Amino acid sequence: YVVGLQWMGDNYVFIEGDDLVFNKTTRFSAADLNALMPEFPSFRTLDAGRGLVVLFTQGGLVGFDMLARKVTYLFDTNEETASLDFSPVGDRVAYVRNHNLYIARGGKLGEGMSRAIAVTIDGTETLVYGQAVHQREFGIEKGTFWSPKGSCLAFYRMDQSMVKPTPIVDYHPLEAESKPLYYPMAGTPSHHVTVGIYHLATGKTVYLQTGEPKEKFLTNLSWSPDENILYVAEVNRAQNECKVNAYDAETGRFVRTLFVETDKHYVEPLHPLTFLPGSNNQFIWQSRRDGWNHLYLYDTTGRLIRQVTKGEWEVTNFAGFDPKGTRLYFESTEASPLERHFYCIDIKGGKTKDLTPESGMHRTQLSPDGSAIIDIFQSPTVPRKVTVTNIGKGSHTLLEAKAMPEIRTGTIMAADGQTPLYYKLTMPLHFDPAKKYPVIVYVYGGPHAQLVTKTWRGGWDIYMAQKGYAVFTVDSRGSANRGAAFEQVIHRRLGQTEMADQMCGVDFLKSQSWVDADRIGVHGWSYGGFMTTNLMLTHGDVFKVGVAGGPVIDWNRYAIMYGERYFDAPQENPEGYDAANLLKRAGDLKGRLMLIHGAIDPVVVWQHSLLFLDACVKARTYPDYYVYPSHEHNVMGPDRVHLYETITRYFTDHL
Amino acid sequence: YVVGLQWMGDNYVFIEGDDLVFNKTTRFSAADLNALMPEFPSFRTLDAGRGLVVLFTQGGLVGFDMLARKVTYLFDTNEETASLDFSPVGDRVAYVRNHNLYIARGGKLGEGMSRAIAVTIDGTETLVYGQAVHQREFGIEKGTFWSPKGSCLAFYRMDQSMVKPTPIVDYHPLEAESKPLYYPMAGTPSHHVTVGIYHLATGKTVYLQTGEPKEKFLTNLSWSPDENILYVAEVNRAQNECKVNAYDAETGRFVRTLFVETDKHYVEPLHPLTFLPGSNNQFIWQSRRDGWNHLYLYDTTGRLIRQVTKGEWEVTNFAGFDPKGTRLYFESTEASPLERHFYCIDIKGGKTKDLTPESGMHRTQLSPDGSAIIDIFQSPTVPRKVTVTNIGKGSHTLLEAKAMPEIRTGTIMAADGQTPLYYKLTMPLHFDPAKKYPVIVYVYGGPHAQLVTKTWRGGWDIYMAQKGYAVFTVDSRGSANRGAAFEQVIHRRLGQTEMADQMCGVDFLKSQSWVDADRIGVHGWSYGGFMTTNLMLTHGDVFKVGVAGGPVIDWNRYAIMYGERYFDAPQENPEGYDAANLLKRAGDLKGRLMLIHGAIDPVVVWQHSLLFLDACVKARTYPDYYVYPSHEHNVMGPDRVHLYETITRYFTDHL
Repeated sequence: YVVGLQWMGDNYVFIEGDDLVFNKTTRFSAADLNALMPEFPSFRTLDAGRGLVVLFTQGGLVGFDMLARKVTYLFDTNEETASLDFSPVGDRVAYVRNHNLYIARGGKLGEGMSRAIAVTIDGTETLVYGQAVHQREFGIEKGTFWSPKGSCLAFYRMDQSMVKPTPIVDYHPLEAESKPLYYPMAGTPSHHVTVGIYHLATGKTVYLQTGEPKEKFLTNLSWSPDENILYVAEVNRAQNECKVNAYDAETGRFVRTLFVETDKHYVEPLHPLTFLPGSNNQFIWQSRRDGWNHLYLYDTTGRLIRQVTKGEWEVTNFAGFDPKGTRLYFESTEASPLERHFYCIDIKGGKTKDLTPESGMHRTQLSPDGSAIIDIFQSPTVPRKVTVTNIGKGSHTLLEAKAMPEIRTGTIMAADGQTPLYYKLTMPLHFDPAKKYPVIVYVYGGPHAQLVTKTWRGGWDIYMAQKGYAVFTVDSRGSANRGAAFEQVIHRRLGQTEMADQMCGVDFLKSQSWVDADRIGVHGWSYGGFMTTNLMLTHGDVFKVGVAGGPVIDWNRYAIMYGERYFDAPQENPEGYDAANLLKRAGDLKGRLMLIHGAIDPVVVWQHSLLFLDACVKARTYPDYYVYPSHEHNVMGPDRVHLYETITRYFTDHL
Repeated sequence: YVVGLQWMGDNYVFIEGDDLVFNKTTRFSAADLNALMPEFPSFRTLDAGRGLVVLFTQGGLVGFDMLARKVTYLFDTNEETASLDFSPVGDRVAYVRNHNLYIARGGKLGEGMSRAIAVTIDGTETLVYGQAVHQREFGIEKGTFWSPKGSCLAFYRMDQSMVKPTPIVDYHPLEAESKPLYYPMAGTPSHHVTVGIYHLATGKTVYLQTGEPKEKFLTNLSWSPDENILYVAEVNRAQNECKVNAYDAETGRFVRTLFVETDKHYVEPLHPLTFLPGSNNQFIWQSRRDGWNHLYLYDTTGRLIRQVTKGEWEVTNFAGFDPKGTRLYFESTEASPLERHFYCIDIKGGKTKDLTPESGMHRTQLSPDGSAIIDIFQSPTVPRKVTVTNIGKGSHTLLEAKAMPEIRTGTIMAADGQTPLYYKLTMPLHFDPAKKYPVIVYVYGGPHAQLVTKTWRGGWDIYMAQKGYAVFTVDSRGSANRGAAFEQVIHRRLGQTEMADQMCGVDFLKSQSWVDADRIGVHGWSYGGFMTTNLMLTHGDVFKVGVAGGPVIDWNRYAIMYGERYFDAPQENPEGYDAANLLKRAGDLKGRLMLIHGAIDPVVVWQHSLLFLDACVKARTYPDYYVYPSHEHNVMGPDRVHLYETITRYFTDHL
């Protein structure tokens, strides 16, 4: 590891416990910095180009210019840190505190402080401001969006007063305390999001006139460079139409629909418009419309200039432009879906140039000037290789790293007999081919994830293998980075294809002489917990033992914005929902299955596993259980040791 | 079984599927009865003397005179059945519906109906009328108390707005729904109960002027025969003082304190004043003041005439008087604490006469005229023997009943080396003395219960024994029907003596050659779940495997009215509470323990077991779990099969 490796101006920078080291060598010490403070530490980089960061300290935030080596501003956000969103000007920060949105202005060293401005005053339990909405679907990670010159702050306003909440119970007080979680379930009334724009110069707020239906999803907010227009990708409840619309930032009025995308199954916008350098009129839009995620060049009237990238592979990260905006830089699966390389392509399209040719996983940062890249590489044979490259040519290696369980990899055919699936197999520690071994299928299988890549490597497979158990994983159809067709086969039919493909994995395991076919188990979390449970109920003669963590059990109880994409609405798809409703098949549990839930899980509500145990009571079947009362969806931190030991012992006891 | 065996007038009565049979023989058929209905079934007897019952039917209640064979009244209680309390006059019924107390008047066959009267109108979530209060401690089972001539209805009013509630979550709706349970925990603010009296003739309500502290416990409401005075046994928060006070029923004014009882540890009134036949001036009061529950004769000024019963044994049921009120009839432990016999004693005291001399458990009903008794008897050798006796002499036997696991019984010394404890031991099915067997201690050990009596017989011990496991139970000190000294040793020190005595049980088991000393387990529910868990943590080298159902884990989270009696308040007793707080010792769990909870348990809140699992996470120890989301404190009905199989398999898997 090379702590905090990143660009600052035209220098690449990393920490050495005490120093921050710059190269294009200069060195900046924690004591040098400490001397400059008002009253090597951790920081958040605000502006890589300018090397502007913020330092989290006792009594407030200190902005710091690492290139000038000078304090910029002190910020007082009343101890709020989670929702911090600094203006691109660097001298103001937005945050949410006790339900409301505020802007705090930075104070110059010893020039006194100003009281923060309240953008909103009526925030409440059912009226949420400046936070993520739509259950963080559609790439939404926050609810504040500064205009690029800092003149305005756009923000979400989510009225969830029509959403029927779920109790989230804190068991630690003397008497347990419940708080409502406004988690909108499939087929129910959604929340109503609108977008406000607060104009800093006048203190006026205008709301975008997004109109009806009020449930429409307002995603990928993207400001025009000149701050006159705020663009929004609006998605309908069916999730088969996305309209990219322009709104006037001064009045909130609708201006025009630039373009509309539609899909047989679903459209899923995940990334904002990105304007070309120096341009207010041209932008890149990511779209999976042709079956593969690609980069499209548009003007602001909505006219498509050209598809810039194309091929039966997907762009997985858009990194930006050359200064002239004549080239695009991005990460993609072009080399292989099991790999990630960094590429250059002419804005006019045509041939990609792979800038990180070595076979495996590259994670790459383009410098602020667009002239160089930091590259961090790993492969099954290479633990870590850190390169810095002046784009054509001159690569400089900065770092290279050099009984454990054997990992085997390969391909099997999916249940269609045509589609190749990639698998990884962690062999028992000290594996002996003369011996028979139990094996656990570790499954996820849900959209957006891909578990099998050409990496060096959260190590539960290795722990299990150390206890003498092989662990097998296969990326079944439904999984990611293989194009839309490979994913969308699951539409309206969750579990069906996924399980058919996982059984192809089992066919492969049973073809291995060293596999004890009577000692096959299964483990997964979330979609993986749904899959674990579904496989035990559906293939109960095969799967002897399973452990299902935070499992989805009834998709009618999953959040609207995720579940209705892949499954449609419960009213539109009773047959598909019914087939995946594991409560209806609890009587088919004939093996040993432990369900595990964090009690305060806001992703898969606790009710899922509790109702399964309830269904098993009625059906006279006999699962086991563990609850982590202090944890949300996943068990995080040191308690993860307890989790691994609980899961592992369940398998060593019963499988 | 002889279905519904009871007195009606001077006849004893029982059902024969179709007939109701009377003897002093007459027979009354379901078709005879059905012909008399407006528009053999189940009924509730209202007045045994008059043979007046009520029949629960589609569309309302039908009162019926079984001696006259005539319908009395039809009652419309808007489908409320749980809270029904019929006037002793027989023609009105009180009940609680949607928070409020009502009186419905019976309607004579085809004479039309009248609308019920609302006694209260402001009942609410935090203001409870006509229901049990004080967590059903102090013998409180209901919240309505008719005056003996039906002129007035006294009732509880419980303001619980100062009690911090616990969430009880219903998981069955689409989104789970929480309702607050106003369960007042040890050391916290209690609810405020007052007593209203509704006068039927005037429609006026007066409240007793019970005064301060408002938290005082108002128990064992008892009307004077002439309806002028309502007596109340008031208990202080410390539970070491009980004042029996007279209040004027017309005005609610305090009249006088008749007598006060105090105790080093606690006083616990459990039974109402019972007036002598034909007397407004003399009554029997039950009291454990001398160390043993006995019957005391008082006048209404509060002057004690005499202790009527005395001895180192306890009255366990007061059955009533001879018509003249010169004799008392009651059940007691005089023969043996392992037995129950029915006795006569002169009101002047002196020598008891045992009316049911045969060694074992007699359950006896004195006839309305006090001249005869129905007796139902069982012993280890006698399954069921049903006698009817004209009191001296002439006993008439009405019924007598005649590989399973062997049950052994005996005595061991408690940890004091002095006090005898009685045990029962269910031997493995097909027990072989040459063999070694695992054994499970089934423990309760809490106050008010006594698990080892001289009976024929809920059969979990037998099921376990059928799986090859011996089950042992011993009534340790703290348990019931052995006098106050035997019970009160636990005061301020819950678990300590109880466990010392249970370990004497283990010493005894280890002295048996056929006991595998390395395969000892433990199971119990409620106080028994606390004891199971405490024994595993305290004696982890002995108890390999346990299953603890609805367990108390932190006594600070038990209800005030029970916990503060035995433990004092948390602020008064940090050392004792701390020693019993199983959350503090979760790191001592080194065996296999499954905790089981009903999610909607209003007795031991679910939080107890959840916090233990939480404590085990932090302590890195590894319990197992099951939750019955649809069940309260105990699993009832068919689902009890699932429970037994879950508990049994835990032991057959791990012990």
